[PDB]
Order: sequence, then C-alpha cells, then structure tokens
Amino acid sequence: SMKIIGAGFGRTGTLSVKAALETLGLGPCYHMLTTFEEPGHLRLWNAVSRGERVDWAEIFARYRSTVDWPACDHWETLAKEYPEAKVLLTVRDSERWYDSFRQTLAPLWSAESADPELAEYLDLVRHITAHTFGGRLDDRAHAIAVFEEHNRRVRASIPSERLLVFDVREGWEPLCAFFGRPVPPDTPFPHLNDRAAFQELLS
Ligand SMILES: [Mg+2]
Repeated sequence: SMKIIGAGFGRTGTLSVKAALETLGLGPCYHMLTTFEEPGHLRLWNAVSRGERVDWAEIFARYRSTVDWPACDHWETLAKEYPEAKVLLTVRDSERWYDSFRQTLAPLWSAESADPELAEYLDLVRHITAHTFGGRLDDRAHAIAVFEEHNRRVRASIPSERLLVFDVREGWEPLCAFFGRPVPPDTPFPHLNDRAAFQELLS
C-alpha cells in the first residue's frame, strides 16, 4: 500500500522531497520523471486523465510515496483509495513557484513535437493545462490563482492530523517529526535540480 500521497504541484521542490522521503525509508517515491522510466505508465496516466477506470496498483504497486504531477491532481481519489496513507502538500512562495513553472515547464507544455516518444507526455500535460489551468499557462495572475486555490482545496479537505503542509525551506525537522523517522545529525537537506530533464526533452 502507498504510505504518502503527494498533493503539491510540480515546481515545489519535488525532486528534493523525493530524495528526502527515500532517505527516511518512505520510498520508493514516484515523481513526474518516473513516468519516463516505467514502460506504459504514461498510457495509464492518460487513461486516468480521460476518466477511465484504472487499477491504481498497475501504477503504484512498487512505490510507497508520490510527489509532483501527475498524481497531485488526483489527491482526492488517491486519499480515498489508500485511506491509511498520509497526505503531503508541498508548497512554495507563489511568485517563486510561477517563476520556476514558467522557466521550466511552460515552454515544454506548450510545445509540439514530431517525436512520437514525447507524444504521450504532451497528451498528459495538455490535459493538465486544460483541466487544471483553464487552458492558459502564460498568465502569472491566473496561474498563481490556480496554485493558491489548489492548496486551499487540499487543506480544506484532508483533516489536519493526516496532512503535512511542507516547504523545502523548512528542512528536515517537520518531515522527521510528522513521520517519526530520524535523519543523522548534521545532514543537509537535499537541494536537487531537475530543470535540465525538462528543458532537454524537446531537443
Ligand atoms: Mg535519497
């Protein structure tokens, strides 16, 4: 069974959170980039996005946690599928979130590719764009409004004993306290960068 359902949007330090959760023994942790490493997973996520019934174990059987897209948009159904899992809402200053989103994802998500190998990913992020962002990615006011409303929704649905709201600026102490898992003294909190994986996809 899944232990942790990550409900925060991408660009909230998710690759660093992924690493931190794995260090605490709470992985393997799924991330957006896992969909490229798991054969057939983008097909399954597109089926989920279309509203089809998919057995969640076909995606998550070998995982114990998830962060980022694509799963964050499905936090409500995943929290009901895995009732014992905790929910982790990764957050960030809204201006910095949008800066990172427009520097990292908006060009890619807005692109066309002849490459049949990006086609499934593009289908998925086109769905997210339509369903979550109302068809616009290049508008800071609207995108920040979407981010802030998403975070409000999660906080208003999941009971506060089951939800941890976390920004990577806070470091280890809140994860370790919420999950009751130690990290060695003087361990720096991971600050990892996945920008190149997305920026290099098109080329
Ligand atoms: Mg790690």
